[PDB]
Amino acid sequence: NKEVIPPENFSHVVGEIYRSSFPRQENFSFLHERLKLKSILVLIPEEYPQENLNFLKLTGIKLYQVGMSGNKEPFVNIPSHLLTKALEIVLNPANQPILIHSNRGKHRTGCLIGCIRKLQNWSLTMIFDEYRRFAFPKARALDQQFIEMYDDDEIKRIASKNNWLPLQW
Repeated sequence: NKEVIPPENFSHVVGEIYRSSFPRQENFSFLHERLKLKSILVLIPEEYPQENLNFLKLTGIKLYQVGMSGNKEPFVNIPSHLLTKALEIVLNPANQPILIHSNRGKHRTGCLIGCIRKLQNWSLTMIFDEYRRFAFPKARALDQQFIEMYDDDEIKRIASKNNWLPLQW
């Protein structure tokens, strides 16, 4: 009955899929004793810090990485095959409970989650409202364009042979 601290911009998406910002040491208790994650997908091209990697080795949580550019270019591009690979990681039940996070859990996390919502056949209005609720104040229209233009037919076929879709609550 001790004090636990969830990460900033932490939320549940669907089933055993969660979102957060980059976790700190005070969030480790929340990640292990209450969520009991089995893997975490990070969306940074930089190397994962050593203090977090030691905690992942302490718990047995496998680290997945799909490196997405923050800007590295004038504003900005994120490819669709990286989203497809991250979707293959998050929709696979052998990796759940899984936590998707980025530097702040707003842009890289929110676009993959918006395409997760596109897999749930949500209206684009609610997908964009969730994106802007988590990405406020620096909500970018290019991420919404990336969600709107993402072709998910390959990932729907992959989810249909491996029986990953529908996403259960």
